[PDB]
Amino acid sequence: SGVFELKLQEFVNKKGLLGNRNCCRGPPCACRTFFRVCLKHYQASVSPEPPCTYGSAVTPVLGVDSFSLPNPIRFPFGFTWPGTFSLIIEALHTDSPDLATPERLISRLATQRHLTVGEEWSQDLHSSGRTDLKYSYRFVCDEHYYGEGCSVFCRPRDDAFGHFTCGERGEKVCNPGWKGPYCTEPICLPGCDEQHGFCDKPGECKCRVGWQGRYCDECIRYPGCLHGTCQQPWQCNCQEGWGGLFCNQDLNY
Repeated sequence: SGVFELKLQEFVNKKGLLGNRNCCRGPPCACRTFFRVCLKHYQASVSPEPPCTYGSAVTPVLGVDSFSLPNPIRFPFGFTWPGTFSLIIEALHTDSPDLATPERLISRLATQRHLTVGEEWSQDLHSSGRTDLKYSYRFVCDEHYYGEGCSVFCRPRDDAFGHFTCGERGEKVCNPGWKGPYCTEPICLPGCDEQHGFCDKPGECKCRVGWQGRYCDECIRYPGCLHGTCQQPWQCNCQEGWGGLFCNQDLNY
């Protein structure tokens, strides 16, 4: 379906000579900083607690104190992107390579967000209290997947089952000459009769029983009909100065 990409930029641990005693387990010291990210469904009040539904992630130590980065984090998303989600990202200090979050920690970000799909990166800055996180995120459809939720699968196909290319939002764009929901129906020749005509291929206009002509709107007279015309098929109605079934009977000489 799609992938939620989140890349991390500038974090700026606002720590003066004041003590951030999470660091220095055993005086200003280096705070080995790694992150934990949780994607959850939309919540009216975002809870940091981790039954994270859209999924979690724990990163290695990305840096000491305050730092910046040049890459992104990939969250595989295997169904329709809701567009609305709750993002929770925590910055944490540890002393070991361990990882996996008490307080050790540094700070917490928790917010509700609306994200439209597409390749355009959404920029944001969480600057508050004692921390300054800069970050970009987006949602990119997997290939052959389109639509506002990356839920529309499409592959260009010209064969027995169907004839179409893939549209912008993933809709089936029928190739010239074809129509219908699955682009399986051939377009009849412009002018072809609806009732007395059918089409097995995207150019012709085939006539049914009792009808003839280019557009199949011309009936067939009774076999042997000379001077006369049909209204409905197999009719032979004599015109001026003729009679009989064949209309060959002349009333002149």
